[PDB]
Parts: sequence; structure tokens; C-alpha cells
Amino acid sequence: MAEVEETLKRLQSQKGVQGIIVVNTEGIPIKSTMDNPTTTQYASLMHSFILKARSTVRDIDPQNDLTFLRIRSKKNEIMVAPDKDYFLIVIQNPTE
Amino acid sequence: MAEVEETLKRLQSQKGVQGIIVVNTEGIPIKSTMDNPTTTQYASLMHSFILKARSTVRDIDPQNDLTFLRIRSKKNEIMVAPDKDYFLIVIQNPTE
Repeated sequence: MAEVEETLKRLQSQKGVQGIIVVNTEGIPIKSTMDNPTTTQYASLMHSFILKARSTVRDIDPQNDLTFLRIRSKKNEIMVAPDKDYFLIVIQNPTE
Repeated sequence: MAEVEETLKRLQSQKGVQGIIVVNTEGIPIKSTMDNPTTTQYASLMHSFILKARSTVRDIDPQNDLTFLRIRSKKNEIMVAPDKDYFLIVIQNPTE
């Protein structure tokens, strides 16, 4: 549990940092490196989308499940790994 | 256009083949290596989901867009690249 939170900080990567938002089972981000308005505009928008994967994923068969996800984007990389009782959107990049 | 269709065949990869489904702007798969019932059960289910990315993606800002996507799954890899007037779900795997 505590080690898992430490992993989130490792998501900082190095500097690409497009914005980091940690969200719990509540939907509301328990933490974020964003100013504030970006945090909810993305958190609320991404939160709804992330549940679609687990929902859509389970709809076909319980045999499989969502272990990780990453949407490509011209402006930045989109990736949100849903863990145990917490999940987060990691907006960052390789300065590419 | 014709070269793009040839690329789809290259998606065969080597043998992982979990199922390959080509879908056009119609929603209905213009082609597939699946028996038949799997093709529509996944195509119709995946079709709705794929549009959510472009929809969700554009909802935040037109500056970015979905160039490619890949959902992780315990049973197989999920990936569907939406191209110009056609897009397809490539279900395959590295026999891992």
C-alpha cells in the first residue's frame, strides 16, 4: 500500500510531465501535480472513460481483465493504470 | 489505399492470432479471420468503444487526436488503430 504510493512518484519519469493525477475509487483525484482546473477537467473526463474499459472488458468475458492502458495522443501520451483501491492517469512524455 | 489494406495482412504478425477484424466507417467489419459470431460480438462491442476515444479525445481539445490505441488484457492484447476511412481491432499475441 505505502510502497504503491511511492511508485506513483516514480511515474514523474524525468521532466516530460504533462500533468499527473491520482484518483481513488471516489472518482475525485486524491492527488495531482496540476494547478487545479486541469486536474478536475481531465480527472472527471478520464474517470468516466477508464471505467468503460473495465466495464467493456468484463462485458465480453470474466476470464480476462484490464491490467493497464495507454491511449496515443498528438499533444502527449495518455496512460492510466487502474490498481487495487486507487488508479491514476499519468500524463507525461519523452520530450519527443 | 490499396497499400493500406496490405498492411492489415501484415498485422497477422506470425501466429499469436487471437482474431483479426477489419471495420470500416459503417461499424460493420468489412473483413475478419474469425469464424463469424466472434467477429460481430467483438466488432460491435469494440466499435462503440473505439468511437469513445476519438469522442473523448476531441472533447478535451482539438489540438490533439487519437493516433493509436492498445488495451492490456489477461487473455490477449487488445489494440485497434483507427486509420482514414477504415479502422481495425488487431487481436493477436506474442505467445507469451
